[PDB]
Amino acid sequence: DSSRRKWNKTGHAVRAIGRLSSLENVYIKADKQKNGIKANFKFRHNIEDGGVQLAYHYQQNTPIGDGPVLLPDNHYLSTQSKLSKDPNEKRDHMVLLEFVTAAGITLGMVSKGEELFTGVVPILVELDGDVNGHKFSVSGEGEGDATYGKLTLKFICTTGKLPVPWPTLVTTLVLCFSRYPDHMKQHDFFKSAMPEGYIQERTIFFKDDGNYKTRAEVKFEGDTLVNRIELKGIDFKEDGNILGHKLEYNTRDQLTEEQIAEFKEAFSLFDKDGDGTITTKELGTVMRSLGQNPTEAELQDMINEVDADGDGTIDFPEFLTMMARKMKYTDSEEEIREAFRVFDKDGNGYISAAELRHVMTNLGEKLTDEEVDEMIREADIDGDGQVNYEEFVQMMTA
Ligand SMILES: [Ca+2]
Ligand SMILES: [Ca+2]
Ligand SMILES: [Ca+2]
Ligand SMILES: [Ca+2]
Ligand SMILES: [Ca+2]
Ligand SMILES: [Ca+2]
Ligand SMILES: [Ca+2]
Ligand SMILES: [Ca+2]
Repeated sequence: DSSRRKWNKTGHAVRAIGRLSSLENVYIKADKQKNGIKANFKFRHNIEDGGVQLAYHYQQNTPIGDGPVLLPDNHYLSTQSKLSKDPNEKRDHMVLLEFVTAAGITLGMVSKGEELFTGVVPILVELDGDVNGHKFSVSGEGEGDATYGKLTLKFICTTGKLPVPWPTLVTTLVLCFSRYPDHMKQHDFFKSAMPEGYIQERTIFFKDDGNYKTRAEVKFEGDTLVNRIELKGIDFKEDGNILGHKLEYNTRDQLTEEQIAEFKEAFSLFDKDGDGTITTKELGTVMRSLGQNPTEAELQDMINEVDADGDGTIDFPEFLTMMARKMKYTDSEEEIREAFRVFDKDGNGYISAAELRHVMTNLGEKLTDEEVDEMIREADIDGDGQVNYEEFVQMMTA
């Protein structure tokens, strides 16, 4: 009904502000001392029975050769991964489709190495791992098309059963296939190092669990881009999310026309002039009405995090993409409590009629005592005439 609808709209607006206030990309910076780069990012692994397992990545890349390389200005990669199974494959395996694009530098050149990536390039991946003494090997093959930032790879566990979930190896298992836009070609360290290649090293901290340490060599061997990796994992819990295999494999890419309609309702709460784009002025208006008070610089940074075309506004399509990702990957307890606190103004753990009234009428919706109570009632599982945390979580989940 049109009170379930008022939750969705208001809920989606609050989750849009949570996304814009988070750091979900691959952040790249120059490392002049090593003639390379550093990167850091957070990867979200959905836990099968509900919840999210966070993996915090720190990364270093250094050229294998002494040729000149491109040291970038600060930017990010935005990524999109889809995992599948080959229905005719009997071995323990993963099929990976990946798109990666560079952005984060607003609107206002090309290495010799970039010429090696103008068409489709065959890829080979080899990994040797040891997690808590559980050894394994992975072999992969496929191709990369950097013109579109596109990877297709199939991986086999050559040692039998993979002792960790496949999703935990995705980031370890060729950022030289990223699409850099024309205005960012001078910031592409990865292709610039080719064909001699680069060393990629990481430490990956699985929160409340162990860590991976990785070292990889990425270079051309003949016409093939090869990724050779060693992985060491330590201090994992015997029945944690990783060694207990509790992580989801296939995350939902299935996004209904009903869900898109819900996102467009939320969009139009921000896009108050109906021109199909959200400006810093429009984002700030909504945040102030929810009781936050961002500076111009914060608003610019929030938009920059999802601003695919670098024009300084969140276009409708950029808004749909950001919302699709936000529904695909589970929020942490901390992010859900932060959304809850937008409503629970007094912090007593209960969203009251007065509290939800105060939110709704500050967001500019004219709702009288009646439909407020209709909204409370829609979410009120236990009859107390208020919305508690668990009731909030249920309202917010698709
Ligand atoms: Ca992720
Ligand atoms: Ca990090
Ligand atoms: Ca994924
Ligand atoms: Ca290219
Ligand atoms: Ca607008
Ligand atoms: Ca834009
Ligand atoms: Ca309260
Ligand atoms: Ca209740």
